Amino acid sequence: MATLCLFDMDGTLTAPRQKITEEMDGFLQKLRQKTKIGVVGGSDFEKLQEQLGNDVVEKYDYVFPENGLVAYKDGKLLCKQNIQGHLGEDVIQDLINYCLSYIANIKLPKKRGTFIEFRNGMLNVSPIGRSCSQEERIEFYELDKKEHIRQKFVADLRKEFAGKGLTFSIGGQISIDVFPEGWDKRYCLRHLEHAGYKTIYFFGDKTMPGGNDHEIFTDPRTVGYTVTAPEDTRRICEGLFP
Amino acid sequence: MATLCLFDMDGTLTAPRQKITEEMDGFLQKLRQKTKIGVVGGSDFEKLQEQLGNDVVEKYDYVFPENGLVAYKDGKLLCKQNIQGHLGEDVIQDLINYCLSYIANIKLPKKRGTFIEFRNGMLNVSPIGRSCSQEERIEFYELDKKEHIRQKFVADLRKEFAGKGLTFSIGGQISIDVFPEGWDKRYCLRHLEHAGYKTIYFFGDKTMPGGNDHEIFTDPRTVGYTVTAPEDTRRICEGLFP
Ligand SMILES: [Cl-]
Ligand SMILES: [Mg+2]
Ligand SMILES: [Mg+2]
Ligand SMILES: [Mg+2]
Ligand SMILES: [Mg+2]
Ligand code: NA
Repeated sequence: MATLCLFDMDGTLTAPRQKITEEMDGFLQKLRQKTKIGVVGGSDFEKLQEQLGNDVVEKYDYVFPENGLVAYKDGKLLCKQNIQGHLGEDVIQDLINYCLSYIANIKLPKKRGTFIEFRNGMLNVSPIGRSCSQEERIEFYELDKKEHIRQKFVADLRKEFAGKGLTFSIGGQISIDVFPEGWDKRYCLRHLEHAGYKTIYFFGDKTMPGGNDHEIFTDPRTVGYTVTAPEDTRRICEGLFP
Repeated sequence: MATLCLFDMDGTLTAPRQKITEEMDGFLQKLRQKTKIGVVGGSDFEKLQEQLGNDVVEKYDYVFPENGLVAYKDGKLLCKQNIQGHLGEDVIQDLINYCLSYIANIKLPKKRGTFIEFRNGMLNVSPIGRSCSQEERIEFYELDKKEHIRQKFVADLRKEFAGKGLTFSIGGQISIDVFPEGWDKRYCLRHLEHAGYKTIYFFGDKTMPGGNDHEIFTDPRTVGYTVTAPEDTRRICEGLFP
C-alpha cells in the first residue's frame, strides 16, 4: 500500500462507453492486494456506476469521477468542486455571454440546440448545437475542416479571456471544450499529494498529445503506461506487481 | 356514423411519465368495440411507446406523438412535419440568433446551460438555461416574478417576428416556448378533418389556460371532458359509451 495504480475508465478499464468485463473486474481486485487501486475519468459518478458498477466506491481505494473534481477515498466522499465555485458566477456569465453572442453571428447551413452544455468541470460549446442529427453533425465537421470556424472561435476565445485561467480546445466534430487550466485528468493528482506514494502508476489510452490522458501521462508525478485495450492494461500490471 | 375518443397521455391515460396500467390498457381496447380511439401528447413516439406499449400503433386507431406533427393511422404512418420544414433553416437561425444575442444581454444572478432546446415541434428558450438545479430554477423564478424578465423577452420577440406565423408562450418557471401558430395539441385535428366523425370526444387533465390541453379542449371541433386521473378518464367513458 505504498504504491497506487491510477487507471483511466474508457479505453483502459472497460470498452469505450461499455460495462467492465467480469474478467477485468476480477484482475483489479486481484491486484488490489499488492497496490492501492483507483479510477479517474471525465465521467460523472453515475456513468462510473453504469460501467464499473453501483458499488464503484467499494471496488477501489480512490474514485475520481469528473477528473477528480468529484473525489472519493476509501468509499467515503472526499470533496467536490465546480467551475462556478472556481471562476465565480460573474466570469461564468461573461464566458457564456461571449459564446452565445459569438455563435449568433456565425452563418451556418443549420443551427439546432444546446449550444452551451454546462458541466461541473467544463463548458461544452458547439456552434451548431449538441442536439444535431448525425447527418447534421457530419455536415458541420466537413464544412469546419474547410472554413475553420471552430479554430477561429478558439483563437478569439483565448484573446478575449487571456490570463483568466482558462483552456480552450477543439473537441470532437462539432464542439469546443472550455475548462480551467489543469482541470484535465491531472486534477485528481491533488488528492494524492500528501499521501506520499513511492510511485503512482497511471494507465490510459489517449497519451497522444491532444488526448485526455497526455497531461497526466506526461506529468512528473506519475509513471505513465499506455494501454491499447483493457487486456493490455491487465498485462502491464501483471508484471509491475507479480 | 363513427365516433372518436382522443386521449391525452400523461395524467389522462397513464400516471405522469409512468407506464399505463393493464386495467386502463384493457379498458381502452374494450372501448374500441364502441368507438375509435386515439392518443395525442407532446412526447415523441419513443416515449409514447415506453408508456403505452411497444404495440401502440396496433392498439390505437390514431397515435399523435409530438401533438400530431408525427401522425399514425391504423398502424401505418400518415405523415411527418417539423419546425425546420415549415419555417425553413433561414428563419430557424434568425430566431435562434436573436434569442442568443438577447440572452447574452439579460443580467441574471446565474447562467448555466441548454439555453435553447430544439424539438421537432418547438424551441424552448430559457434565459437561465434548462440545465439548472432546483435551487437555481427557484432563484430565477422568484426574480422573474419581480422583474418580469421572461415577459419583457416575450414581448420583444412578438414584435421582432410579427407576421412570421409564430407563437411565444411562457412555460414552466424558466422557459419560453416558441412554436408555429396552431402547433399545440390542436394540430392533430387536421388529420381527422375528412374522416367525418360525428363526434370527437377529447379527454385531458390540464384543460385550464396554460395547460397543454386548453387549446384542443376549447376547440369547437371537439367535445371536451376534463379528467383528474386515468380512473376519472375511465368513469366518463363508461357514461358516454354504455
Ligand atoms: Cl444552449
Ligand atoms: Mg479513455
Ligand atoms: Mg510521467
Ligand atoms: Mg397531460
Ligand atoms: Mg371543444
Ligand atoms: Na383561451
